[PDB]
Amino acid sequence: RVGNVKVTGDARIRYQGSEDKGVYKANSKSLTDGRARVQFNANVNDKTQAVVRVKGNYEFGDSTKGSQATIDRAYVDHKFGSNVSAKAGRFQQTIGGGLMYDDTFDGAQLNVGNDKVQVQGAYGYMIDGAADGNSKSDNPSVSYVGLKGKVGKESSVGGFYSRLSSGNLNHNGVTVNSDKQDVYGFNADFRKNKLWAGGEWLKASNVDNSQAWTAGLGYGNYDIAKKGTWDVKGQYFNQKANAPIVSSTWDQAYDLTNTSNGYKGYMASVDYAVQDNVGLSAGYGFNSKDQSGNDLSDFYRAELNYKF
Amino acid sequence: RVGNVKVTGDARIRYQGSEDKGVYKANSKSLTDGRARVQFNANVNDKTQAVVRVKGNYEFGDSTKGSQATIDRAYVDHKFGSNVSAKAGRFQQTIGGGLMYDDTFDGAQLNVGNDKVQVQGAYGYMIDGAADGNSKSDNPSVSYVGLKGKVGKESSVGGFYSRLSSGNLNHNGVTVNSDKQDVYGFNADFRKNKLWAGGEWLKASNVDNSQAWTAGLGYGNYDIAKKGTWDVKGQYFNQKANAPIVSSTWDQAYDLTNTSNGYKGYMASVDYAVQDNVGLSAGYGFNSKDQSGNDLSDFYRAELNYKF
Amino acid sequence: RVGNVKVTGDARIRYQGSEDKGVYKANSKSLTDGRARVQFNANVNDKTQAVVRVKGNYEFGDSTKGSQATIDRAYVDHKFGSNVSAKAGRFQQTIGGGLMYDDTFDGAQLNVGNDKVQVQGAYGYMIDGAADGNSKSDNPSVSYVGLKGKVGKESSVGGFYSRLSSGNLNHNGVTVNSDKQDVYGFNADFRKNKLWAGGEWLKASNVDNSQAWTAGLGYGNYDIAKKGTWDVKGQYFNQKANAPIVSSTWDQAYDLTNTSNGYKGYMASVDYAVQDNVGLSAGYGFNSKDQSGNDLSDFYRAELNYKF
Repeated sequence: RVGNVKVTGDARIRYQGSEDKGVYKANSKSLTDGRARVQFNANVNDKTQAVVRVKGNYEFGDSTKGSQATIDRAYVDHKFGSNVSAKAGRFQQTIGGGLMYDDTFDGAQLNVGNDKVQVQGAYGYMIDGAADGNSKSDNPSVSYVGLKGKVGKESSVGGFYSRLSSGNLNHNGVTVNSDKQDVYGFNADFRKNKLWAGGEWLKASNVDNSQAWTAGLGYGNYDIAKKGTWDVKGQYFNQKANAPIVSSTWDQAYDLTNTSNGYKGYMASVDYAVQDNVGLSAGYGFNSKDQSGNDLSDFYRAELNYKF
Repeated sequence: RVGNVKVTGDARIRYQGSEDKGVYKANSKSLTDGRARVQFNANVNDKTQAVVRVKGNYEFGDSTKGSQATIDRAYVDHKFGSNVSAKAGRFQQTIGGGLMYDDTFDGAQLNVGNDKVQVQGAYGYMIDGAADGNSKSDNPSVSYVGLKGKVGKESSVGGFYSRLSSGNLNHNGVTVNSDKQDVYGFNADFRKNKLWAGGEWLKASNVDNSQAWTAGLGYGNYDIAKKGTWDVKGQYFNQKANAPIVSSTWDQAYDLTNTSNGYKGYMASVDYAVQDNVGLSAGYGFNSKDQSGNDLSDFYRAELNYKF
Repeated sequence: RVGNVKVTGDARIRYQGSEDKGVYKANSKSLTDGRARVQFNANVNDKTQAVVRVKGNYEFGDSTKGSQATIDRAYVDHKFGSNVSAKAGRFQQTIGGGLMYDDTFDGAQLNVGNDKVQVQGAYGYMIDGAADGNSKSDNPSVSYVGLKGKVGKESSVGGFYSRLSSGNLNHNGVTVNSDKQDVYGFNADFRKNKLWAGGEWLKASNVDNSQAWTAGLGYGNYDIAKKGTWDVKGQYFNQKANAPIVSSTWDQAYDLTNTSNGYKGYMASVDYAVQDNVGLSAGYGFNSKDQSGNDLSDFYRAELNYKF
């Protein structure tokens, strides 16, 4: 009865809030929602594997529509030896350290690794974030190349260079057409014992006021599979008005789709594995301001993550 | 290749009809449809489990839209010992004996059992029935507490008290805003040998003409997993105009969404397991009348249930 | 952890193009898309099985909407002995050799085989093709009976007779109501060693200019599960203006929904299994013309199929 497909997944019960209305839910300052994902990992052969993930989001109490299931991921991974790998279809792409974009991606990905230095090249389109709601003609294409070297036993540094074509992006709720963008950046990720010190800087060369950077300190040994593991970190975000932030890997409430004059503030988050494969995560963004000094709304998070 | 997720499901081919048009399908007196559900039961750890169910409904011959898959269930079950259990997310809630509501429920559920007496407390929102099509602000919240005691070896009696906040409910196809409702009720379920005698009574204290009750007799040993098992029962429904019937557990064609002056009539249903995990079910509602004596339309059912 | 359900599926990355715009994508002459399907094969009992398939289509770069998951197949298969089989629900029906229709089908199917001669009878509605977008009342019902005999060790010939009721079909993008149609046809499928020579002819007796036929030659031993297997074939299509072509089993770009005066041209396609359960398929339709001699647009195909 067993085949080549292995079924995994996760469940999440998340709470989001803010001191002002509209940050997470329209005309309100709170949002409680749940997520259920089921992933099918299939072994096509010894060197080829295919991953299909079905995802469903619902809001607690929202019965206007059902929780429609959408194919979040659909891609095939090829292992062309021991150092070369390739992806094609609908997968997850991390542009740089994830500050610019870490979300769904349609296209192809090429990997050339050496266990101490890694080269990744991706060509395709972004799906979520400011790239959401764009047709194929209106969606800018991303030609991304990235370098990642291991500076220590587990610390790593790297950089990237990306090229975005003309397309429509969501700027403060308004889709505007932008010219070509050449986005380059660098990142660092140091991890000594339990201490963590990471940072990332990115900028679009041709667009002014496009600089965005982040930096944070952490301490912990969090692992959702191990009970009792905990983590604490506090990171600072400084992104300008024209900084390309489509779907960031971090949990700040402000990106290109929500801000018209950039974002600048701190965020403290904690993690705790209450049980095995069960983790409690909380976050609190404070001192949120625009690049002109205008105060923004403080935001806070609390979610429960179940892994199976 | 095996993980923590076990895949189950069911399939149904159902036929519904009536002597008048509009009871089941608009502008017609018949409805043939099929249902396919796939459920993923996952063991997060020794004391935590998560259930995700994907459901798809289609009509025989309706090709206007595809059979969109919706996440019917998405919840996590915790076992806090041997007597305390907890649920959270999108699950199934039975308010009382199921006459008032037995369908999808967003919120949290707490269980305290003793193997002879059980206490269940739920807080959240109803999704299907008269609560369908309501946003989070317009969906009334349910604060439900229920008691269930075992009066015999397998017979049981119980009661419940529910509190519904202000919200919009579907009354005869029209969504009207209602004030707070305090719904209380009692039920009995006697099962001696093969004979079954059950009944339920519920009423909203502050709303007049809100009384609803049912009673039925049965005889059989139906079990879909066992071939040759059969069941027959005949039950009578008497629900008034303002009686809260959102999504009843029984198969009467008339509830709050379809009736403007209540429902009152009999219903005879039969069950038969033609094969293992295959069951043939039929039903026939007759003598359907309003609370004022106006005749309603007789309805009849026939479905095939496949379990896997 | 293992149950009665076995999980299979497939993934596809397809490219389609033409010399004229609108053949595959509106206002463009190209279309790159991907497909991911997950099928759940369940054993209800020793003689009953149920199949549920979840399907998701996405376009590379189209982020206007998510890849909604739809239940492509939902049906139950019964084995009433060793020669009689039955299907019910949403399955795949091949009307004749597949030239007229080979796609989703709602209804019931009966099979009576003898390992050398087979009789198949289906009653229901077509879902895809020219039958897409039709409600239950507007969808014509198909009463189909088919005969298939084995003329050689692996060659086979057969025929069919179909009866279509009044209903709406998509004719060149316009849904028109048509009277009853009695469609009959014959087919032949010869397979000697690696050579293949097949053909099919169909016609609606009461509709004029409803004749449609195809013929092709092939050579290969293609099997996606075996690496290195390859196939080549070239087939010719001659279908008239009123010929019923709802969802053909072949890959010609022109059918009843796209053509107003029929289709007539050649098509050469190749297959190659680059890896185990991975296959590369290409096609090229050329010399496309109408039944009046007006030139149509040449089309070409290229897809990658992954099986798991």
